[PDB]
Amino acid sequence: MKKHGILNSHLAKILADLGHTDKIVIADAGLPVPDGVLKIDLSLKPGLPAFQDTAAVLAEEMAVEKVIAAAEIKASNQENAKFLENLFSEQEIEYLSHEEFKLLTKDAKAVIRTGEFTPYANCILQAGVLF
Amino acid sequence: MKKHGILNSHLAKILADLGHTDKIVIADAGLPVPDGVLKIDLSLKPGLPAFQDTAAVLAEEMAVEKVIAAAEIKASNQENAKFLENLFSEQEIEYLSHEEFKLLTKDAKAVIRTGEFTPYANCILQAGVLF
Amino acid sequence: MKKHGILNSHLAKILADLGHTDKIVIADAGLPVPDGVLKIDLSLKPGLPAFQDTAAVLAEEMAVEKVIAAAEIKASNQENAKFLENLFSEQEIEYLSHEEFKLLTKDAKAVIRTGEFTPYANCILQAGVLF
Amino acid sequence: MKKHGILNSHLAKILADLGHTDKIVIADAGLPVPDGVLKIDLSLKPGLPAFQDTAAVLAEEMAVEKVIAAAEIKASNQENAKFLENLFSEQEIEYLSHEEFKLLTKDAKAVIRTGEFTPYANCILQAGVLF
Amino acid sequence: MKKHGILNSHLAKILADLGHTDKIVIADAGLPVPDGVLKIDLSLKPGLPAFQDTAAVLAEEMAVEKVIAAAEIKASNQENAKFLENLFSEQEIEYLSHEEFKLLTKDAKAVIRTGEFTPYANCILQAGVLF
Amino acid sequence: MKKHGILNSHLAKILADLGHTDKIVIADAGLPVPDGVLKIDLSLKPGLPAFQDTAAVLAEEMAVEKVIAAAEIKASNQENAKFLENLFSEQEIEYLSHEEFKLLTKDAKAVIRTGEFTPYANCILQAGVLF
Amino acid sequence: MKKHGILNSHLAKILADLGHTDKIVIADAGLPVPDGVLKIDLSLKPGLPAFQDTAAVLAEEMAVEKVIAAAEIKASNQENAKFLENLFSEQEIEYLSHEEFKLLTKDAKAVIRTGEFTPYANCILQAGVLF
Amino acid sequence: MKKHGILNSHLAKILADLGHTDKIVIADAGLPVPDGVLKIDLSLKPGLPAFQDTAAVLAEEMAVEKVIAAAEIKASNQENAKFLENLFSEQEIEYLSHEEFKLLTKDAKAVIRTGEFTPYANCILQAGVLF
Amino acid sequence: MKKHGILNSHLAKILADLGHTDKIVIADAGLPVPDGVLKIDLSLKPGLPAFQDTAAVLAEEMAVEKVIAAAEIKASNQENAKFLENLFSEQEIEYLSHEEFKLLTKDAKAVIRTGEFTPYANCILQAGVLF
Amino acid sequence: MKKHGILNSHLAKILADLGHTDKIVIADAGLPVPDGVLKIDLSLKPGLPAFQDTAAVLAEEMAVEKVIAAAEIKASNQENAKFLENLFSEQEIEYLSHEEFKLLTKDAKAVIRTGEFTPYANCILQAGVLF
Ligand SMILES: [Cl-]
Ligand SMILES: [Cl-]
Ligand SMILES: [Cl-]
Ligand SMILES: [Cl-]
Repeated sequence: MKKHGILNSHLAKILADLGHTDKIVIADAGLPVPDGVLKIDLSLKPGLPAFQDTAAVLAEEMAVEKVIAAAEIKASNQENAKFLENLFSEQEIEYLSHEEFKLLTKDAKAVIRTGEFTPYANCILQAGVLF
Repeated sequence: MKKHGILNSHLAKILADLGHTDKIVIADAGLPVPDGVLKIDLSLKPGLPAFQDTAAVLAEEMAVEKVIAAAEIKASNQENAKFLENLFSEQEIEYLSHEEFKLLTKDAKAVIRTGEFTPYANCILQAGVLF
Repeated sequence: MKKHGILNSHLAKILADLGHTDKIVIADAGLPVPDGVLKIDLSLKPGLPAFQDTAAVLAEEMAVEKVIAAAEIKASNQENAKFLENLFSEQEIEYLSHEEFKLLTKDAKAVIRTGEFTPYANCILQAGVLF
Repeated sequence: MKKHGILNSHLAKILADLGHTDKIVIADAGLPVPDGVLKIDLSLKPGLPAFQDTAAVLAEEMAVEKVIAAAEIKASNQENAKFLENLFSEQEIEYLSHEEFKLLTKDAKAVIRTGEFTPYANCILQAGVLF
Repeated sequence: MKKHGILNSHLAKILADLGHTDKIVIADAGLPVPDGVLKIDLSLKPGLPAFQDTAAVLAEEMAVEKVIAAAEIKASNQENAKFLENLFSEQEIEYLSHEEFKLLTKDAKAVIRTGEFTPYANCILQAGVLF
Repeated sequence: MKKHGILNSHLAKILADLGHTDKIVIADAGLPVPDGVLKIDLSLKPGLPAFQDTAAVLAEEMAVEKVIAAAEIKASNQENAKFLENLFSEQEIEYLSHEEFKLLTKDAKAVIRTGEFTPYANCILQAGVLF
Repeated sequence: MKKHGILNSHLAKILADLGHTDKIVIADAGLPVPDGVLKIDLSLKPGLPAFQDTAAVLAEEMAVEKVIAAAEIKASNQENAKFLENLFSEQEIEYLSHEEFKLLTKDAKAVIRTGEFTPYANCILQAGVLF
Repeated sequence: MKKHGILNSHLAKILADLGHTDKIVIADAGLPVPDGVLKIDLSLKPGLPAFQDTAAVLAEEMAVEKVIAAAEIKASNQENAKFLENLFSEQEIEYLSHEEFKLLTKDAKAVIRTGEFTPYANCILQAGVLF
Repeated sequence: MKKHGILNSHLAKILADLGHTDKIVIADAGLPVPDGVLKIDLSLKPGLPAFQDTAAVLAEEMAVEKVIAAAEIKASNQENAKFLENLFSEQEIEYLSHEEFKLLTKDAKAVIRTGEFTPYANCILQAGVLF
Repeated sequence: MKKHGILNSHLAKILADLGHTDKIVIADAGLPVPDGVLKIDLSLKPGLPAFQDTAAVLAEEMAVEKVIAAAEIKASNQENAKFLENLFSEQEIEYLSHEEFKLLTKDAKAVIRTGEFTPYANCILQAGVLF
């Protein structure tokens, strides 16, 4: 067995290829996945896994230099919006319209679908560099 | 969005094709997956999701006429062994040696990998019929 | 066997991947399917299955936020036009020219071909969200 | 549009390649499909389409020299058993154990899944020759 | 064996998918086939099968609402030009320059190659509808 | 255009790879094609192309060192049986049971389907060598 | 074995599909092949096979309507330039800049690589017709 | 970028899928790779990377339960043989004939090729479990 | 075994297809790889193999006519920048901004990832010709 | 361009993957190629390239430890048989019956077809090692 790194085999393969500026998306149960973008669905039932838990695991296994979310999150989902600010304190958090957000996901290397059933619980993590 | 059935998109596709006697495997984080068998990895981190959580969701979305597990589960993993007995109290449960169990996984339509970090936490659910 | 959801295995896989705003098409026996769009043919013979029967099953298994149809349906197929208006009384129904309608089908995730032998008996169902 | 022959596009492609002695299967909603055999699912909901309707259409579009069915059908589904005997009065009808029947399906060119929710409502149609 | 419809297995598969306005091309032995367009070659030797033989079989198995040919056919291949006029006397026949004709073949579902060794012996059959 | 050789593009590709002892099959409209064996269908309608015409074209484009046919051809189809004896005078003509014949076709590089509607009009041409 | 036509199996397949105006390229050992264009490498060692030997064989097996080469060939490779002029006496020979020549290779059906180790020994053969 | 685990993207993907008892091979530059087994070539030039450097990295990123090498390594490559014995002090080390060793490589998930230019510098690492 | 040329099997395949002006990229551990471009990862651990070691092997096995690197390498990675100048003293070295450099990698035949952990340690080698 | 090694890009890729004992076949224009074995056709016309020229290039670019040929070559093709003996005087040359020889080609990594038009002009080169 693999001693270190993220436990999920699908995610490990994606993290392995990340280069500077590559993007991955963490999504709620409703976000549409653009054609041609790999979809890794971890959901089991509503609320499992949760957006926060998934985002937390990724934060410690991936070097993030920038986080992108939809402005709508601050109003429609304040609890998860704070979680992000708190989790990625040192990182730059950029907000956009949910529409612009969806356009950006077309460039993602993958969309990770969680079991999150709350509005606008989605974010794009932009890979940083280790040196 | 799909209104009914299992939430996971990969899993729904597998359940959709199940016919009478088809088998799927729920596995712990260490079970090897035979070549040619589709692997759906739901693991996030050790213990998440758990064998019990996964097995419960599947029992709720699939008609199971028989369950198969390794005999070593009773002696080395009593908690989960009893969980299976209780969950599938109405189905026929059969115990084979772990070696025979693995040979049987070769005929499975898929192996669902959980984040379970306890010994012999694996089972084969054999589909029943709705009429 | 799968306990809940749509019975058709091909359709179940399509519904499983639906995200907010994704579109699917229910079509009569004559509608052309754009290159690159998945085609699921349920027809058996003229009139089986009917547009009405197919649309009814989908409405029950999928969350629809909007329905799109060709204005021409109100002129050459009033029967199905009324059925559509009745079935989706709660949803927003928009009529476009048949030409525009066909253009929009290029973005559908799939076209479901029925055995319906009446003119303009086609519609686009746009997926809603469960939360 | 195609003027003659079976309306279903998937089925037309299968019938087109049929040579003397090739086999196709008409099945109820529960029959398992062997790995490697093409599966065409026409089901819409329980009972639609019915075994009888599907078998009738195929008999009209394909030259059948022999029909194979499981002996169990005469016991648990007399209605469909009679229909079969009547529909193919001119053809040779052989009954085998359901176990043997399933084995023979491994050599079929395709399995056509209907919405039939009654036991052992399955049959193998062996193609004849037109000259 | 298939009882009704066109005898050629490759062709039956193509006709099976035709929807209103879809196009197929019948070509002489020299027409170039655009990249991405399926080529079905029925030629055996020069003149076998002939353009006329092929076009007649297709007219009998497909509903054609419009025919398209190169204007150069009238001047350089009168026999076949008149044949088309007579065969499709009830359909709308449109003449474009051979250069425009070739550009149009890019949107065809397939090109059927005949053994015809006479100039501009090509045409596009545009599928009509059965209701 | 290709100046020399067989006109059919599909057949030319097959002949190009022939080595000493490779086999190709010429078949009537009813012969079943084994799984995994390439099928090139030249049929247009019943009787076109004919078995004799196809066999004749192949004879002049391919070096044949042996012909294999089903014994049944001599009784059930004497006219085509004579054609073969006459066409491949210098070649060795071996006869087998139609059943053994069908088994042998599994090794063929391709099956060429003609529009021949007469019994046992099938043969296997075994490639010879040019030096 | 195949009796007539080019001996090389790869090339035979390419020639077989040629339609009027299709292009193939004969290249020296250094010409870059555009992505998407099939490459058939015949080189064994420097000078084997020569551009002249390869061009001569293709001229005998393919109907050439027009030849295209880079102007630079007249300056740095007069020997092969004269050869080309003489081999294709009856055909039109167009000279373009090497840069434009390379752009046109992107439309070629194939690039045939030779062992030629002399500058600008490349040419495009545009297929003609046999009627 | 990925924070933890092996740095090589290809290897990370291989380790990610490892289950208990799965095997990977570390090989010298001459070991043949069985058909069907994925090959990951890390060699740059003779001696880079060394068998020792590669084996050391894998030992730190993978849970090794058992090591298998060819007996011949003790005779012709004592240096690397001692290395292996010391690196895997706690693991079981089985020596088989080189011929048997090669047969076992057919079951490996991958063969990692190094730049090692010394005889029998090959070994099979059998995955253990983390619980 | 292959007697001459680069030792790495993956790289040998890429060098084998190089034509005049084709490009390959040598990258540090963080450079992102554009979609569609082949990635050959030779890294083992940080600093192994080094940028200099990789570039040196390539310069000896590939005819280079031009080198391209980011301007930023001169100030942020002086050591490697000097190496680059010395190694390719004969060839033309062009410096672009890193952003412009990355756009150019879109056209590369491959990206060779090294274990280099220093910024802007990337370069494009543009193939020359041997005559 | 690649500076060293065999010039042919197809062959370079095959030599790159050779491991100890791997085999490649050099064949005359008539040797049949087993299904599943890669065929690289270098022939241009009868006698070009010749068996001797091809074998000579390979012997210089590949480390050979053993040569295998049909016994029949000694009596039916004396010239090439002598060449074989002289070229591989150091290596072991084993002679089997042609039928046995052909069975061995099943395991070859590739068959290189030459333009040789003389009987039994085939041989298997079994790869050796460089250390
Ligand atoms: Cl479902
Ligand atoms: Cl049909
Ligand atoms: Cl040919
Ligand atoms: Cl990892």
